[PDB]
Amino acid sequence: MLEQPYLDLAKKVLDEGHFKPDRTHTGTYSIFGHQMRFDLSKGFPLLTTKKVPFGLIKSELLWFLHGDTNIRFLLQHRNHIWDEWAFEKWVKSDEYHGPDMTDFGHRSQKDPEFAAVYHEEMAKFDDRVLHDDAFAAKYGDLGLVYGSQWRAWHTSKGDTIDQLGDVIEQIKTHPYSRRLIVSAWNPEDVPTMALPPCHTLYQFYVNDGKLSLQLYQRSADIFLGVPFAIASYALLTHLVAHECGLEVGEFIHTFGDAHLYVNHLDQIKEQLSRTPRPAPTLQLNPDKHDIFDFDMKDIKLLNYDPYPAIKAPVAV
Amino acid sequence: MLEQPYLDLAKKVLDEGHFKPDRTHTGTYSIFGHQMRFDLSKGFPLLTTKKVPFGLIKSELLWFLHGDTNIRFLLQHRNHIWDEWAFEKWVKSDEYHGPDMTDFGHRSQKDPEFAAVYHEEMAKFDDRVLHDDAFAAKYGDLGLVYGSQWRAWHTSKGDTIDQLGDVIEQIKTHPYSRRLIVSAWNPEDVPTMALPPCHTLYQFYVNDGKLSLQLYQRSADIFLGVPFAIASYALLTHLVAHECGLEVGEFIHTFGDAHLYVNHLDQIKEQLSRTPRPAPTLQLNPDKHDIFDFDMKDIKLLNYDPYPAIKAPVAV
Ligand SMILES: C#CCN(Cc1ccc2[nH]c(N)nc(=O)c2c1)c1ccc(C(=O)N[C@@H](CCC(=O)O)C(=O)O)cc1
Ligand SMILES: C#CCN(Cc1ccc2[nH]c(N)nc(=O)c2c1)c1ccc(C(=O)N[C@@H](CCC(=O)O)C(=O)O)cc1
Ligand SMILES: O=c1ccn([C@H]2C[C@H](O)[C@@H](COP(=O)(O)O)O2)c(=O)[nH]1
Ligand SMILES: O=c1ccn([C@H]2C[C@H](O)[C@@H](COP(=O)(O)O)O2)c(=O)[nH]1
Repeated sequence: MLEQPYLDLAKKVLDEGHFKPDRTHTGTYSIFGHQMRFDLSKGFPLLTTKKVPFGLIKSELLWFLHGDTNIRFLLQHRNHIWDEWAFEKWVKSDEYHGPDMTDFGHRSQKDPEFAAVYHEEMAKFDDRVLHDDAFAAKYGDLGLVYGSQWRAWHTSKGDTIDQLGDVIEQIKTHPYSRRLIVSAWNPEDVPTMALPPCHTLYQFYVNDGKLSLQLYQRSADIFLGVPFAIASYALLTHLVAHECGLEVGEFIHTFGDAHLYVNHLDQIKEQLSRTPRPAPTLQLNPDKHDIFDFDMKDIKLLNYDPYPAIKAPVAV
Repeated sequence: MLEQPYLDLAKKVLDEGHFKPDRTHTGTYSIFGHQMRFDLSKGFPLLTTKKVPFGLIKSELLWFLHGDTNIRFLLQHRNHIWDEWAFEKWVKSDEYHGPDMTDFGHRSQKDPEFAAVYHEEMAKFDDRVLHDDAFAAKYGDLGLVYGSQWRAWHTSKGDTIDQLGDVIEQIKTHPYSRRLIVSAWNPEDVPTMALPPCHTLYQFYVNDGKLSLQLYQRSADIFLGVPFAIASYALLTHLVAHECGLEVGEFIHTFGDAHLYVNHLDQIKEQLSRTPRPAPTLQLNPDKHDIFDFDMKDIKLLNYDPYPAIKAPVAV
């Protein structure tokens, strides 16, 4: 079955995994260096052993593809995956005249009442981002995020490079190119970034009329993070190809620090007790050809039968 | 035996390898996505089935480690690995008042007499770089090369970042860090680079008191290029550790386009007929502790018994 690599990945970390503390003071079992292979021509690799919100992946990907960096887009799509990053900025700023919110995300876990207040403030913040246009341009723009790194890389001359754009055009004009690379890592920016990109860089490739992509992930939360990444990128490879009049090849995921947080250990064996069922089929609108124009409705996922969703705590 | 991965790598490309043309119009057999593992604690991975010039690796690595970008250093070390890049610049410039040199590197293969003239001009150029100090600052500086990317990344504010330096310091102060990354890929520079870096990025890692490095190579010449890279980086991992008071872990090589040029096919089966013998031991001077100060004599390779060197044509 397609998704097997992920199960084999988890199962392996449990075994060869060596304990190793991390930033968020939770414990984690690690394996450095691992690469897995998914043949995107046998089915979409959206896990069936545990319900994963494809709707989220979808909207988040488009966001990036528009070179967009403001929250508003995701909010106008029910996506809150990036709230904390914007909300945090909002709390450490002059205007935030509310209750205590320092370390909100971590305190929420052992809330004195904090949960209800944080969850409510978030509504207040989100809403105004959504409505107060000036407020949005002030606290909804995260600034440096995958979209602006892929589509608006700021040069040393005050200009912007549309990496992804060109990579696409290049693929069309020189498909056998060895330098079809989009880079999310900027030596100057990470030194002061909240969360330096995890999906560090990816490389395109063509051969026998098929397109392939290799993502280099420096750090991954096997249980929580890794499933989303697979879908996110596996999709990109589908979209890009359609736009190139190319067949679909393989999604290759290379890892730096693949890890499994201790608090996750019980939920993961749980997943390993499940037997994966046939993998869903992705369907892309055949009329629209410029991916940058694809809208939420232009991507369909046929036959996604999955096991109930397994919950687990997030460690910041 | 240690070096086995490389043999297994070659053997594999020969098998699963799909024909694919490239820039230099030579044919090549490819495999996209491959990762190999070398446990740097069992021996130095300097191939024994074919004589590889460690002396060259050594000097070339130091060069980089000094954040140096001029040829002079390598010349003052018998290294000519980067001559063509500087020589080319010299030929397309106003001062080069000599014979025909356009496409020199490719014409050399089927020389009308070209070989002797090119080889002699190179002496003239090299010599003056070596001596005429002004000439050196003009044609010996390649400018953007691994050293200036590792040690002098130019920011959008006219400053320079010493990526590698910091990564080292970081390793010392936060060994369990997931962002120990040095990047050779700059979105602005490659668009006009002679040869965008092949050794794109690498990541450091620490655990159980051992240091590990994963190199992400976008494109590799299995026969000619890949052997050098192994040694080059496997060394760096040794040097960095010594400087960190760390044990040596593993060298992990991840590939984008691993390839074997057609003109190489005969020489490679030849190598596969050989049985590798025990791998050499690296010995680092125990007195010197700041790698940036290591000099050619501070690195020793004990017991390097190798099979005679296999020659093969270079395709630019
Ligand atoms: C793209 C991308 C990856 N990302 C980005 C991302 C960024 C920082 C991280 N930080 C940590 N500690 N672990 C992560 O998994 C992680 C992931 C994700 C972002 C949000 C959710 C999330 O909120 N999870 C859902 C549950 C989803 C599921 O597992 O079914 C939730 O609402 O609880 C998942 C992945
Ligand atoms: C670090 C690094 C990689 N590099 C850099 C590098 C840069 C561009 C390339 N371009 C192509 N076409 N193939 C390559 O192998 C290659 C390698 C190398 C640079 C020079 C030699 C070289 O001149 N070879 C020796 C023979 C060495 C041997 O194989 O034993 C010679 O003098 O013939 C080898 C590796
Ligand atoms: O697809 C993704 C994206 C991000 N993250 C995670 C990786 C780490 O768990 C955490 C960041 O910790 P650092 O790597 O920055 O140390 O965010 C994932 O798990 N999966
Ligand atoms: O260790 C190294 C460094 C560079 N190159 C090669 C890779 C390609 O053979 C050639 C560059 O072609 P492109 O990837 O740029 O297309 O230089 C290697 O083979 N090995």
